[PDB]
Amino acid sequence: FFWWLNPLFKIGHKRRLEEDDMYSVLPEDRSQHLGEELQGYWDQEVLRAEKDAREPSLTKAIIKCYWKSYVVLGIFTLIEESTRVVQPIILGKIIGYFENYDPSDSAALYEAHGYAGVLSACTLVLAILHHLYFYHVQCAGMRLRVAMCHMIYRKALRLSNSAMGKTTTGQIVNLLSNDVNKFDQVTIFLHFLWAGPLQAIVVTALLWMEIGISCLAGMAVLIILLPLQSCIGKLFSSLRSKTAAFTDTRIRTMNEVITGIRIIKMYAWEKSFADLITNLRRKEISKILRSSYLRGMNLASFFVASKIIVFVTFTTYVFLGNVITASRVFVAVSLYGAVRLTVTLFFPSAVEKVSEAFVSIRRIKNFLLLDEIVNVQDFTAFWDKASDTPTLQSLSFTVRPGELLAVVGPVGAGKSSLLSAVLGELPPNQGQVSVHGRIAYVSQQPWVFSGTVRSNILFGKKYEKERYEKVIKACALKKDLQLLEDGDLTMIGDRGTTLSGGQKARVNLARAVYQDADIYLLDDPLSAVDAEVSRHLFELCICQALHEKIRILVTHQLQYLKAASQILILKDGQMVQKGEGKVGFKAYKNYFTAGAHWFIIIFLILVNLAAQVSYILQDWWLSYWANQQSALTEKLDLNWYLGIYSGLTASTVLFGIVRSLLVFFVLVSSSQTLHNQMFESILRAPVLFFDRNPIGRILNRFSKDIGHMDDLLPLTYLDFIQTFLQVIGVVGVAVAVIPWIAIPLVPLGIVFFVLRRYFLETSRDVKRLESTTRSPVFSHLSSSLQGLWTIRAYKAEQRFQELFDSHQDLHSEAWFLFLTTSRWFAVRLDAICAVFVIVVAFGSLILAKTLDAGQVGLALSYALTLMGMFQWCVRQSAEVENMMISVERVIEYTDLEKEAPWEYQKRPLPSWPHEGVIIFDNVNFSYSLDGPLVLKHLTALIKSKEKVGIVGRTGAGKSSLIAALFRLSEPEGKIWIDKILTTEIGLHDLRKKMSIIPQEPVLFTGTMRKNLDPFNEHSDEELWNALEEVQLKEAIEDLPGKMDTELAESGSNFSVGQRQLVCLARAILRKNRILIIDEATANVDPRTDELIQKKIREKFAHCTVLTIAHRLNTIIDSDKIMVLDSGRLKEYDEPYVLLQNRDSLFYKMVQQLGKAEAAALTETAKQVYFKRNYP
Ligand SMILES: CCCCC[C@H](O)/C=C/[C@H]1[C@H](O)CC(=O)[C@@H]1CCCCCCC(=O)O
Repeated sequence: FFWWLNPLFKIGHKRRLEEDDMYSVLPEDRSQHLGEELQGYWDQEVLRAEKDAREPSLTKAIIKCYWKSYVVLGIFTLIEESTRVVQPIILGKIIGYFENYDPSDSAALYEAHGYAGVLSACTLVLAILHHLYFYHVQCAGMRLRVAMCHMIYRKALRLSNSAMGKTTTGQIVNLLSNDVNKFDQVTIFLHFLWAGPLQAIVVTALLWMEIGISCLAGMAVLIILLPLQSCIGKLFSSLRSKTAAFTDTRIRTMNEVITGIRIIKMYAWEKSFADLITNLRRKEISKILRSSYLRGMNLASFFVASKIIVFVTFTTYVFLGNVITASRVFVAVSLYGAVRLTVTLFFPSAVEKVSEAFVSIRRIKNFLLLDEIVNVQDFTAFWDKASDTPTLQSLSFTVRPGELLAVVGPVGAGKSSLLSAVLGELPPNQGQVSVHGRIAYVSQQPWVFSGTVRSNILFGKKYEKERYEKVIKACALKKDLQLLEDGDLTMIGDRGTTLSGGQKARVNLARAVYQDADIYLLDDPLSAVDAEVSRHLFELCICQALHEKIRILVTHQLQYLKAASQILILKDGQMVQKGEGKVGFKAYKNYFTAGAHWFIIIFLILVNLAAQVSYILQDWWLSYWANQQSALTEKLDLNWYLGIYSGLTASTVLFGIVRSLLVFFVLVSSSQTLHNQMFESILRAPVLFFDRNPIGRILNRFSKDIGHMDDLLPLTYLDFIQTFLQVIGVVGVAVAVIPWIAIPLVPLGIVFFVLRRYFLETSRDVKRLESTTRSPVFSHLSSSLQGLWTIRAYKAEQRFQELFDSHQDLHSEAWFLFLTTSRWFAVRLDAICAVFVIVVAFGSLILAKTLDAGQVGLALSYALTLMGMFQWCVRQSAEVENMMISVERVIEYTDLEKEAPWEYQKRPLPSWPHEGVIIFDNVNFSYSLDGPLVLKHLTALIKSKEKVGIVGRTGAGKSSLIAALFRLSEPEGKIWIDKILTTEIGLHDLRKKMSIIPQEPVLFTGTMRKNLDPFNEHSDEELWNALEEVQLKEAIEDLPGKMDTELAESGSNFSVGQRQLVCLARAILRKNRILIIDEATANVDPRTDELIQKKIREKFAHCTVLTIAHRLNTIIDSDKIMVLDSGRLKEYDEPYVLLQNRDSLFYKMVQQLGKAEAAALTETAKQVYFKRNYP
């Protein structure tokens, strides 16, 4: 009865409930312990399977782990199902007292009361057994999931570096998110796989006693259904699993869309991704309609099946020459209610939920069986033996205390591979490695995890102010922490997205120093800070402070190599040299009306009511036939009675099926419509909307909220509506047969709404608390997998495992409160139902002078159903009301403000732009109407085929100028392009016909064709011409196809210079006169960059060129340069003359480049000026 929650409900009505308030689970369910129990039997199973020389079975481990405990609960199943078959036989005796009634017999009146007490006792026994069983199997299910997730995490810590090549982080995280949650549904139903068939046999015997040989026909239909519903259950699981391939591909496209949306806009590619998503969605909904219609036929099987089974049974019974009496019919009808529940719901539900679990156990088995001084001599190793060449060859080196080793060479030279060899992550194929002392591993990609920055630094070490502050200053971190409002206690995101790159890098590095290790493997740590901070970190921390320790420093900063004791140059893998909360009716009306014309939704309501009325009327018709037969040689004309009866069952079967299918049609159509609306709105929504949201907050709408609307929500409505209309049926038949019942009902109804409200006040707190507690788990796994390298290097695995157990058992507390609260509530709705069953039974005996046998048989046969039905109905209603938060979260995106039309009715000439001139008149710009002006007063002219660029301080509007030409947010003032006003041509006129090389490139998933030509407008040989112009041909021809080859995911198989060259290829392909070049990005190689600059100058010599210069040399060829400051055009003049104007800002900046570079620029400026002056 869960009384221990009662004070928490009181607390949750006086207050909102909070995370500290929930009761902790037993020490026996602690995730640390609970995982080791299954890990042990998996070890044993691997041993056995080994000795047998066979594949191990994870199903074997799980049974050999849990079977002892879970087979005990079958005792409740046995006594529950024993009561369900007893209770109808007593009901037969009550109705008997009516069939043979006389008011005079005191002893009979007393006898009937005795059975009314036994029938009431059975009901209360059954109510508590139902709750003791269903509460325990849900806790057995929860234990299995926790043990699973502990094992999945345990393995993932130790995975092989090669294994990371054959399953991605997101797929591992999909195990926890989507695969393990199938286990909670396994344990709930298994015990029905034997109780169902057994109960079928027991009921077969009893019905043989009640109505003789006809018993077989009813069971004959049941053995037609039991295969069929199992076959449907298998095919449903086949269909559903195939949709996962479409849905995951769709979501990965949405991720590259929403992450990339600025560039997709700038290239006007929106048509491409619109079509591509539309086709994946059109395929996916092709399966989801089909998979849904199957599942709707499964629920329409439960609803209708009991009426078919009864109909065939009584059909044979009257042809065999029998006559109906009310005791026989309502005993028979009542028994089939038992077999209907277990065999038709719980045996199919067991089969399909076990079948679905094997899909998860199969994947998890495939995951669990994945692979799992400093002196180096003659070292050679392959990351993948399949490679034709070694990643390190004939390496020999050694480093001793006080030595600093600089590791130098090109990108992919093997420097990081050298560090991996030191780390032991790359084992030798020949040669040897020996290390003594504690390693300090500074990964090239900084690793930062959720917590405090101080938690990131301490990393389990004791806090000590002096050394800690010495690190904070030595890692040049004091200033930032003083700028932060919460200091070192500031909260950090899953990946430090709230932190700058140099911040996360410096925090990582500070962490390394805090450990006070012996061997420091510094992998390019200084590249993420400015030159002043870079040399401050090198000189004080690396040269002065870490001096007493072995250091190997993978660096490109040649400026520091003079301080190294020894330098190792690697090339081509070998050593070169060594020296909310509530929704309103509007959201329901929209969700249904979006799906169809009102003619459909009103027809749907008339089909529902027709189905339910026919369902009630069949049973009333039996009762009426019983009364008639009991009123009477002479006999009823079956061709009348059996006639009309056939119609009522026929209508029930028909509208039951139509009802179930049509709900899925209307609601899936609704979700199809809302997805396209939402997607059109997300395409045409301006960039500003994507700055005011993080990517995950948008992508959740498409991944989760559309997910609920397609799969789970339409089922939940159908499940609710089938139940709810039967509840209204029970109450309506009881009140119609014996009106006086209306009086007790009133207080009982008031108690129901008081009870309901008092629970629901807390329910929306537990649901929230559960949902908020769940996410940190997946966050931790993601952080851990990213840090896999480093966490492993520090030997920190045991702490991280304990942290995952901490998060996991937290959610176990939340889930445990959710379980117990739902049962506290469900128990008492059964208690209200028991009061209803009591009042019906006793009231009928009070009023016995007025009722008659068929009437009482009907009233009771309905009231007995209520116990399971009513407690479920109200708890489904709380799920519908939760999921409508999804439908409200998508509906708000359907109406986001829109960018101005892609095309006006005014359109430019197909030859426009002809001349490639641009003019600015008094323009001002800001990213949003509410914001400050970022650029102001500006006016300028660009002539045909001029070469110019933009310089200034950061935030001067450099990025704003490119944003203005594209009208990403509308301008103040005027810009003309080719004598026509930019605001008067459509965005697809304007954003095409100019070209923009972005600072950071993007490779979309797909073919090299699509990544170069999504329109297939360029001729088949032109890409080879363009590819030859970037000279990428001799690399890409090595792919499995010369063209139309698949790229790797995100183009990860190409290096940054190659990626940028693909963007240069895109520029080469489209022919338009106007080019803006974005700023050069970080760590590009020092050779292809000059090639790019040379090729740009060579090929686009006939274009009008702007540029945003990261470093000035990239544009000192230009005719004129614009100088911005404080959001205003300071200077627009020739670079030479600017350098002549020593007062110019341009000179005031170039003076900062140092005497040598200043002199070089002086002479080269004079030279190019002379060259320009000659003609
Ligand atoms: C369990 C899968 C959904 C079944 C939906 C179906 O419409 C029937 C539901 C009722 C039925 O009318 C009588 C009955 O006992 C079902 C409700 C109990 C289903 C199992 C959940 C038990 C619980 O949580 O208390």
